[PDB]
Amino acid sequence: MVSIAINGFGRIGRLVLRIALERKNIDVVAINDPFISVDYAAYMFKYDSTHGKYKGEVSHDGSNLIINGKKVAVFQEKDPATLPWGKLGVDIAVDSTGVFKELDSAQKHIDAGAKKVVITAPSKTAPMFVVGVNEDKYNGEKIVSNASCTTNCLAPIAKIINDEFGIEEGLMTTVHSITSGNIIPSSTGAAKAVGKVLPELQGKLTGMAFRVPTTDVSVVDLTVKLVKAATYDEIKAAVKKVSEGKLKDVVGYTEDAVVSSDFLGDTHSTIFDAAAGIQLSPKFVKLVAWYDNEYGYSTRVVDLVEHVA
Amino acid sequence: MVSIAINGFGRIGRLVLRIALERKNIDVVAINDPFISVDYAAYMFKYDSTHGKYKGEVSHDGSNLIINGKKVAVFQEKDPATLPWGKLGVDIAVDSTGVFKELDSAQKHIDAGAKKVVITAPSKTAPMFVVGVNEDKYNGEKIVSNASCTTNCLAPIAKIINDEFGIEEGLMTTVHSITSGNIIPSSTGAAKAVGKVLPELQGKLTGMAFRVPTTDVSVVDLTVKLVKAATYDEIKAAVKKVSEGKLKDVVGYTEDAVVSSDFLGDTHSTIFDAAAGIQLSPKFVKLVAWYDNEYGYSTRVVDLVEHVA
Repeated sequence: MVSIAINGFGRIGRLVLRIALERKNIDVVAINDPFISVDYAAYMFKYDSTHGKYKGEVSHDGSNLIINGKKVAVFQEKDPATLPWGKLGVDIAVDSTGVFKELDSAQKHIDAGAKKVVITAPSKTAPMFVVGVNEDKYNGEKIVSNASCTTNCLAPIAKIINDEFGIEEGLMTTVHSITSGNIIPSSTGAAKAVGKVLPELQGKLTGMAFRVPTTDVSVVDLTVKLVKAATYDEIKAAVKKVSEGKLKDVVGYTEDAVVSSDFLGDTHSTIFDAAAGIQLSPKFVKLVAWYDNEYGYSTRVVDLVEHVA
Repeated sequence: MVSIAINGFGRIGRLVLRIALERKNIDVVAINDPFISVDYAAYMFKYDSTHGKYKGEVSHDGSNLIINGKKVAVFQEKDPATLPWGKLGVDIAVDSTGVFKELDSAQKHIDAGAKKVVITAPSKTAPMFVVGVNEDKYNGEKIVSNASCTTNCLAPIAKIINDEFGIEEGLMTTVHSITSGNIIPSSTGAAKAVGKVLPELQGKLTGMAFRVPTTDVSVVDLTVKLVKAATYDEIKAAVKKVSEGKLKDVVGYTEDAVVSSDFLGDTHSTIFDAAAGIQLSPKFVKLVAWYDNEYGYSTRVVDLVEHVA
């Protein structure tokens, strides 16, 4: 019931396509990428060095991708503005190129005839949304952002903790392998971004990052100062509750001794790790949450697409 | 002047020998390891898969190890109590086996004739000392511990910060490769151990660890709540001063963008990373510090040996 077109056939674009093709109420009408041919696009989608071999059947006709009998238009336009989104009746253009992430730039998909646009990356200007955090604040805007995979791991946890105990302020560290033998620090805006999806925490969270050479699963290390005193059991219970409710598929929860790889391909946005965390005092605790670098995030991009539809 | 025997010929024991052999006032009279022969010990010391090919000349006579002329007796006793420490006039027995780390167990070396014992590992009973934190508090105790490499990295930092701004409480995370494709969480008493060498901080520090498949350099991520407000520059200035003075070789300081491997073989106990840390508010900051898994620690072991002599 919702027509979409995916711009960019990279790790994200391809995974979004895979997920979308499974949504009964979505109809992928096109994909675009100026750096590859239809033949190469078909080959990559089928034998994906990143996401593995596509179980379905794929082929093409030098003009359209044929997935399980479903034809998907393919273009190679370097400027989204020249795309036949209008002629194709594109309700939502999903841009996973990371180059048309602002309002002005992402506007092209609108000019081309696309009703709305969803940016699969954090934006400085477009309104950001995190499923399970503030997708309910969507007020019909035409161009939205889904933030980053890191922010999508942190934000839901920040929400749960702030709603139940309150967060005076927090400092995060994410140990990740987001796109050898080294631990490499860098800055990250993922923590500050939470302030964009949770206005009440604006200016109350920030952090940094350590890149490590591991499989495609990263982790969030959040050290927060609580408003109200709490025991670790109350904190666990608060998260666990949310993981059993409506946000069942977004917020994960475990109490086992895990290894990052255990979550490869997991679709939750964040998986709370009860055992990994530790509390020093009633108002000072370190919380841990895992996240696949792309599966949870990509599943949320499609969720956001259907929500804005 | 100072005669020492080294128990255990593993990673640490061998590095301790290399370093001890270079101290002008240390006389290495023996080593003990029940799991290897003199032939194997010699071959491993010269062709060390962990510390590289030993520069000096090494051979043996089936009884002693011969390094650059200097002769070192070799034994293979499973019970340190049967060792000839008294006969050889051993002043300090360095136990790097991690099997005699308590007062009752380490007591065996004393029973054998050694005047004192230095455990190259944290102990629940033996008093611990960290060069740069509380070695001056040594009071002639006969059995001491040098804590761990993680504690030797964190403690010096904790002291500097506590002395200048005061630490209300802190939570640490160490991303380390301490002895594939996985990030693995686990508990650690390394942070809590700071409370032993800095009683004023008892119960005010703890944390956890993440194991990663990287080279032999780890890092401590310290999120701390300060007593007195401070700017990141005052913090940087405070650590920098200490790294320029008497603790020059214990506390390192840098402001460059680094990768863990840049510190392989570094002998400081800790290298403060100004650029990697980040401050959220006047009394809530995240500090980062690097440490080679063995070089700084093994150097301290010898520093402590000469100090307690």
